[PDB]
Formats: sequence, structure tokens, C-alpha cells
Amino acid sequence: IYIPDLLITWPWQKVRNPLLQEVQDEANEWVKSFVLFEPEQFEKFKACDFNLLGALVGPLGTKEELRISCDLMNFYFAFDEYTDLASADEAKVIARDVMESFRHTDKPSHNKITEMARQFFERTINTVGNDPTGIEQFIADFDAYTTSIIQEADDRASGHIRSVEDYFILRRDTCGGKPSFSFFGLGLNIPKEVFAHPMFISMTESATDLIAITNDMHSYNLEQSRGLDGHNVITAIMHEYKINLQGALYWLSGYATKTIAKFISDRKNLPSWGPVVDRAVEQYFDRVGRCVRGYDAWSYETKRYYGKNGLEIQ
Amino acid sequence: IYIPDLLITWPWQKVRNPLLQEVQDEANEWVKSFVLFEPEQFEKFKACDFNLLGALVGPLGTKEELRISCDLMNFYFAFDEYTDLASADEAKVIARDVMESFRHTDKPSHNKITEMARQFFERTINTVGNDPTGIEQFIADFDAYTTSIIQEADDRASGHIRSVEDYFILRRDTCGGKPSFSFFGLGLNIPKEVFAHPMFISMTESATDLIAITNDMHSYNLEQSRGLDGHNVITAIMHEYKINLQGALYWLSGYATKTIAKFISDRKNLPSWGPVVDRAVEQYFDRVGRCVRGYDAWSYETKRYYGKNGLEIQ
Repeated sequence: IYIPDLLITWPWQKVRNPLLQEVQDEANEWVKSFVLFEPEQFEKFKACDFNLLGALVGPLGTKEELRISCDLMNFYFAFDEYTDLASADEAKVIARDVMESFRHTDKPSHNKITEMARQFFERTINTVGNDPTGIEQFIADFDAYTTSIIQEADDRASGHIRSVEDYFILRRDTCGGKPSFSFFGLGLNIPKEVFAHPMFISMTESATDLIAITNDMHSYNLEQSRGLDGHNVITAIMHEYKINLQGALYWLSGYATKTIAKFISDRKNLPSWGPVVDRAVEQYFDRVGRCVRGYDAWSYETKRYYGKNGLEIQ
Repeated sequence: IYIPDLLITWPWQKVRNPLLQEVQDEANEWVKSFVLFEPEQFEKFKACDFNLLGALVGPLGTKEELRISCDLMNFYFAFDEYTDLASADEAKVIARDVMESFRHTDKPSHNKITEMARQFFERTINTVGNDPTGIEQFIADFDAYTTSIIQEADDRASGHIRSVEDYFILRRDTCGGKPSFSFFGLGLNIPKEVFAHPMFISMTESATDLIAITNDMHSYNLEQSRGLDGHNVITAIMHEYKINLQGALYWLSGYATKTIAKFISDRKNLPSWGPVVDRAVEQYFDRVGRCVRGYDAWSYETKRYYGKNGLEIQ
């Protein structure tokens, strides 16, 4: 099997924040203070290695900025664990309380996950400053993310094979790209009208697809090993186009090439909103660029470790 | 080799204007009047079958509307023939004169190709009415089309294998999609500002890629049955991604799927410009839809007739 590099045409290159190993400890301290880690649960947690992910995607900056980058990825883990054996309606209330903790960090929390959420976002606004419009964008993205996951666990145990179109509509919210992008953009004070511009949304959608499909390609070998390969884009493509695994990977390479080319073209054709926000929007998608590359780096290294492997029998 | 259907997700369906056979004569009794056909030259002209293209592609309407639709396709051929043995700077002058013939149908012409151009456009404006903004769009599309072909024939006899990105930048002008779209849109009186809207340009680019890649895929067997065709998108993909023919076709299927999905998404997210313009833009891309399907229909039937079984081991 030949596995194409879906990001060969993605200009942003992999860079590890050097300040890791200097926040990796106090970051792992913080999380354990909120999660009663069982043995075997601490394993797969640290075998995922969410702090490295923060170092690959977050701004290259102060030790405090790498701090909040580590908390985001760790908070995503903690939120999923805290709501693991919760029902749909309970999960929706928990997510709504988490979003209230983000909106008002001055108000006190009422449980482990609202306190975690309150601390992490209070730290973030200390480091990054006030950003009314950015904060609203992030909470809106966090809401669409939590909804998609809670309501996909409500769909689970069903015999329908998802089409390629329906795979993307769901995975654009489930993969957690959108709230990662809007979080790393906090402080840029981008106006609400720019976030609602179709070319902003279009570039956001293209970058999310790349996070979803790279994650599925890099995890597919693992997934198909133990019948976890049912919700993968490769399975959707093989089923819908009646082609073998090799075919579906060439297909993704084509799909990826068009997606990247439209991301870059849309960047070059954005409207101007004057010099100040233009620099902000320039910086925003620079951060998205680093984020897509950083997810692909981490998602390749962790879900099939080895070295520079390119051909397997699976 | 398995050949995918690149337009399987394209909602517009193939429909032949029933008024063909009733316009095919008097329309073919026009090109003969302007081109001195030699044997072997009148062959491929009736073996290309440009009036069926007009019937597959143009609006389903009056016999006069099918007339102007067949004139455009016929004019594209007659222009290439008239400028076949011309130099680069000579070809630019002839193209500039033709565009002047479109701008001023009242003024007399000075040669075969300016008279044909004048007679075709006066008829077109008799049928569809005046369209100042639409006429400017079409002439701009026709300028970029003639320029691209004149400069490709001038660069030719060079050692460069063109990359995938450079293949698309050229072929978006060379395939004649853009002037076809703006021509079939004549009469809709779309505002100059809607033509310059990046979502209008993006949808236009997406539909042109589909015209370029369907034509190459449907002509690739012919093109390689006679060499290796170094100017085909399949050649560019095999070279650039170091994959075989089968691989490059799966790649195209993925590239087409993303392109189509972005065309439909972009249509659904156009801004509103009021009730009159919105109906105009709805009709414009409905016609582009029919045009893309119609080109794919014609170029599958012409370049390798046979039938649709799926497989063709060549």
C-alpha cells in the first residue's frame, strides 16, 4: 500500500515549540488535579501526548502561551472523559455550563469540569488580553463541536453506512479544528462581520477538512486492525465509489490537492477591511496554517509511531 | 483500467435540444460560406460535430436560440482555422479585430473572420437583446481565451513538463469554458460588481476545471494511442505524484468531487443583490450547470465513441 502525503502542497512546515519540557510538568500536574486517573487510563492519555500537540500547533512564543496551548488540548480530553458515561441531555447541560464559565470567569464554578474550564480560559485572557468578538467566535465553535460529538454518540448503534458528503458535514464539527482555530486567534480582535464573510467560512471549512482527512488517513491502519474503520473517510470513499483501499488513498490525494489550492486562492482573494484587520486576518490564517500542519505531524507520529514509513501491507 | 465518472455528483442531467436537425443545415450552410474546406478538413469538422455540442450545451428554447448556440461553437473552430498559420503578434491583432466586431456590429468588417464574428454577434444580440455588462464580461473572457491559446502555441517547443498547478492556470483559459458561460449568460443583465464578486469568480473557476479535466480524461486514450500527450492533466498528475494511470484517475475523481462540492456550496452562500439580480444569478449558474454537463456529454461521445461498461485495458 502507498500512503500519499496529503499536505505535500501545504506550505507551512512542522516546528516544535522549544519551551516544551519546561511547561510539560506543571501542565500534566494541572490535569491530574481534575481527573482521578486510573491505571490504564493514565497510559493511553500520555500515549496520545497532548502537550506535544500544543507545541506543534500553538504560537511559538512565551512559556505562558505554550501553557494555554497545552490546556486547550488537555481540556478537550478532560471534557470527553467527564461526559463519557453522561446521556445526551446531561452532556448538553455540561457543555452549556462550560460555555458559561468561558463567558464569565469572575463567577464561581459548581463542579470539576466547570472549574477546569474557568481556570484555563481565565489564564488564556490574562496571557492574550480581552477579545469580545474572538471570545464569541470560540464559544460558537465550541458549541457546534460539543453538539456534533454528543449527537453522534446519540446516533451510534445504527446500521446506516454514512456517505462521503455526510461524513464531511459531521467531521467538520467533530474533529475540533474550528474551536482550535478560533482559540489560537484570540487577541486578534477580528470583527464579527469578517468571521461571517463567506470566504472566511470557506477557508475555515477547507482547513477543517484537512484536519479530518489527515487524522483518518493516519489512524486508518490502527482503526481497520480492530473493526474501528467504520466511521473513517477511507471506508465512506471505498463504499461510495466501489474502489479498493489503494484507490481511496489516491482519491484523498486529489481531494486534498483541490482543498489546499482553494484555501490558498481564497486567502489571496479576501477583501480588504483596512490595514489593522488585514494584518489580523493575515495572522489568523497563518496560525490556522501552523495548526493544520501541527495536527498532521502529531496525528502521523502517535497513531502509527515508527519512523518515515511510507509502504505497508497493513 | 477503470475510468471514473467525474460528474457522478453533478446534479445537471444531459438533454439534447429537440430543434437540432431543424437548424443543423442552415447553420452548417454558414461556416462553409466563410471557410474553404479541403478534404481531410471537412472530415474532422463533421466528425467533431459542433452543432450537437450547441444542442447539448445551449438554452432549451427557440430554433433561433439553438442557431446562435451552434454559431458560437462553429465560430470557435473557424477562429482557430483562420489563425492556424498566423504568428503570435498577427493572432493578437486578429483577436483584437474580432473583439471590435463584437463591440460594434453596425461598422463594416475588413476580412472573413471579422465578418463572421460581426454576423454571429449581431444575430446573438437580435435574439437575447442588449446587455452592456454581459457583453463586456464575454469580450473580457474571449480576450483571456485567445491570449492563452496564442501564448501556448508560442511557448510550445520547450522542454518543461508542466506541473499540476501550471496545467490548471493555463487550461482555465484554454478550454473556452469562460467565454461559453458568459455568452449563454447574455441577456441576464448581471451587474459588473456581481461578475467581480470573488464567489462568482470561484464558481466560474470550479466549473472551468470540470470542463478542462472531463475533456482531458475523455481524450486521454486518443491522445496516448498516438504518443504520450505531455499536455494532459493525467500526464501532469502521473509525473508530479509518481503514480500510474489508474492512480491518476482515482486522483481526478477525488479532485472533481471537491471541486463540484465547492461549486454547490458557493452557489448556496452567494450574497443577495435583491430579487431581480438573484433570479439572474440563479439562471446564470443553472446555464453553467447545463454547459458543464453538455461539454462532458459531447467530449465522451466524440473522442472515444464505444459505450459505458466501466473498464478499458489499454
